[PDB]
Amino acid sequence: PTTDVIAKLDWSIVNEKCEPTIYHLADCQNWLPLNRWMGKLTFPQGVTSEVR
Amino acid sequence: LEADGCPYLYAIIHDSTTGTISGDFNLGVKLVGIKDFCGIGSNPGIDGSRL
Amino acid sequence: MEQNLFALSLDDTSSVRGSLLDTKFAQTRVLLSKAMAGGDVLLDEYLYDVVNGQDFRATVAFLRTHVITGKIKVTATTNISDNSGCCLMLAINSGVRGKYSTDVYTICSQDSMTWNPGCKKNFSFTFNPNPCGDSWSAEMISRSRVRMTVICVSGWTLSPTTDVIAKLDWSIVNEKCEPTIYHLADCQNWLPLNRWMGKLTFPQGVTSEVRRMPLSIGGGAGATQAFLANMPNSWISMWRYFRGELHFEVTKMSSPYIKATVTFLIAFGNLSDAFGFYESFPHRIVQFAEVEEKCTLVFSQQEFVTAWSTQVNPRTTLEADGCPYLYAIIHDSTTGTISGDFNLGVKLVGIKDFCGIGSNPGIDGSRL
Amino acid sequence: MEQNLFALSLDDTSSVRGSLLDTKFAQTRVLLSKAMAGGDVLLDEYLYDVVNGQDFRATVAFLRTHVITGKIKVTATTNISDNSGCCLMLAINSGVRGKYSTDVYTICSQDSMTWNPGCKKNFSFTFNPNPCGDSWSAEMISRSRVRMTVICVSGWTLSPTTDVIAKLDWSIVNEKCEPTIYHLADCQNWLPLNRWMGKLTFPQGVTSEVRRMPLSIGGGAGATQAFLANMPNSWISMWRYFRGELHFEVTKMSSPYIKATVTFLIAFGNLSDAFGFYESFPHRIVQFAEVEEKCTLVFSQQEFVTAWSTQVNPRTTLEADGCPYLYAIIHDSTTGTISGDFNLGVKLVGIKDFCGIGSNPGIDGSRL
Repeated sequence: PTTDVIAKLDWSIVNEKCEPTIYHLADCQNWLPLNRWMGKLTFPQGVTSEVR
Repeated sequence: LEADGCPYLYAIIHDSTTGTISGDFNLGVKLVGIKDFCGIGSNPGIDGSRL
Repeated sequence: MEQNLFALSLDDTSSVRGSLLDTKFAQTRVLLSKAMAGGDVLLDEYLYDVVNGQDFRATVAFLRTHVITGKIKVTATTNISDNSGCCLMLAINSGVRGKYSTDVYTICSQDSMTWNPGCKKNFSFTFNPNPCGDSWSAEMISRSRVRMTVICVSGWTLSPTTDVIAKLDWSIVNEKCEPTIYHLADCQNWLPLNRWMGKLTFPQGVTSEVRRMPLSIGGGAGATQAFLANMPNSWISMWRYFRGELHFEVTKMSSPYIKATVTFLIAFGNLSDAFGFYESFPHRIVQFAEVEEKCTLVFSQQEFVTAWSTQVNPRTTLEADGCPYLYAIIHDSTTGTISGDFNLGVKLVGIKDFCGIGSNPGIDGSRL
Repeated sequence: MEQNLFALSLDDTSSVRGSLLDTKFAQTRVLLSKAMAGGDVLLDEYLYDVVNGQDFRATVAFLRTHVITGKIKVTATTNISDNSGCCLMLAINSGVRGKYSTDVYTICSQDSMTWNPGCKKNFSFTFNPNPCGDSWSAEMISRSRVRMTVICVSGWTLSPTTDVIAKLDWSIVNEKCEPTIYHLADCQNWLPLNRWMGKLTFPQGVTSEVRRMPLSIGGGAGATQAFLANMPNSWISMWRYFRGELHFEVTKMSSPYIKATVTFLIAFGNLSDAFGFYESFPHRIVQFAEVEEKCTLVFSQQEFVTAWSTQVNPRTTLEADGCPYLYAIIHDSTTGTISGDFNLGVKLVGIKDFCGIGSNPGIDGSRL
């Protein structure tokens, strides 16, 4: 951009139930959340076979 | 990569990266979660990261 | 254990069928130069040479299946920033003869997609490579010399940073191959044409820009001391006079940034430029959004009193020419933040409720 | 026209399926020498290297389909005049270790077809290359090193004029892949083995030919100062004593021209050759027709009083060996117009109503 920018965050309290996310050692689980960053993929501008 | 029998997730450019302005086509992949997860065995561990 | 080998299902003459993955048979890589011009062959090869050096799921099924009742879908996944745009046209023609013309006019007839990468992310279209039957094969199109041609009808309005690629994905869908056969009935319900009425350039500025395209379409389009010919345009010139509901398909070829509003109307040649009352005539306004690229003008039977001639003598001036024209007039002005002309492509798709009168001896020439 | 490309059917994870034409994925060309011997590797390659340099309908589908729920059918279209005959055995094993044995004994376990070209025009058989699951893939079997082996267990009884070829046609049928898993339950309903009881040569002539094969099967088969091992034969030797209905599968390996009638019976080692009253025992006669090549002896629970030991000490003589044998006795005489022995291959397919007693410490050796 031409100048510096600002991001305004607005912290509130909504009225949803706080549900816990607890990991445990059961071998079969229905949903194991991870939020694992598989990676940032850069592809340069051009014509070549880009594979990641 | 020649002798590694676990699966990868490929991300392949189907055509070409384009634009009127210069800059790379960045793209962020994030494994959110595993559904119907099934974990087998008991890892002694390895010590390192990439494959 | 043993079995009788004669009675196995090895003489399976099924067509190719399944999902779009299992019917894909080739991918093709077209290179669009950073600085490409209009009337510029990007790709031009035989449709069977597409499949050379390929290893997709239906590649071997495609080559070896004796009959295929399905159409060929081709999809083109090319894109560019809204800032820019161009107009590509992929097009399939049943054959060739030496040293051929690759002007958009010549090609478009028969089976073609036209799209602007600037607006449309991808573009797909189905077609039948045997135009007079329900079926075809790989061996038919190799020996028949069916010819696929990609052409750039309008250059990049703003050039990209680097070269570009268009990936074509040739598949076989499961629609019935219906034939398109022209015949000499005087009254026909739908006479398709895909006649390139012409590319309309309007420069950026303030002036009264008016463009006439004559509806005496027959007898081809011009060249040097020469003229070009489609089949369907040569076919309509079989008759002397004709009429019908005309279905044009006007397309944007510039980028979304070059903006302009265009009135279309039927009217006669005598009307000058700097005649300021074009909206007295019945007309149709055409503004394009950023995303929209394609718009269909229809002109009913109430726009034409009588039939008009398919060909006219080349030396008739606009002053004494009693066939109708299709005017395309800039309603305001051609504008944009970036330099580049407002290109616009008109294509007579077909004539509905076609009525062909008489029997043309012929004229020999093109424009009026 | 445009379409949303994310929502197309390009993530089709279907198995390979269709007719036998559209599921064929490779053909293999085995050369059988004019003068080939018994115990002679004809082909021996990895099952994935079969598909290298191939271009059939399902070749690309086979390689790229992540999961395949169907079995692999292989059919072998080899033939020869009734005059001659041999015995080929194609066989699939889940892996290898350096400098391996290719004796028929070692191989047959797991998944195999055995046929005599002289009698059977062609021979087909299905199998699952992942023996402990419902599914597999091309990538599984390439990296797992699944190994296909064709072996000639008995040479040509009369040599052909020229060299021969066996064409194998590898397909994917649509049967469910059922797993074959061995486990340590003492009572089991069906314990498959595919244990090569041995090749029985009987020379042409008049003499009392008797061949004993011991049913103390465990602890492998012999070599030099060494012994060979299948898995299933090593598995049954986990137990000390065992019993059950034994299901043998006796096969002709010579030509139809060498004719002989064979009595099979259970009995103990003490019985000498030139003891002329073998048909006092309960027995089963086996004459083969020209076309028949395969016959299944079953020996019920009434043939055995108690269980018997899986292994016996190697130095026990026939005089003091209280486990049962399977005798194979020539009922008349081995005959034919052409010279050549009457070969005959016995293969313990499996034990029904298997009952395994105790816990074998082990013995170390093979034959009894």
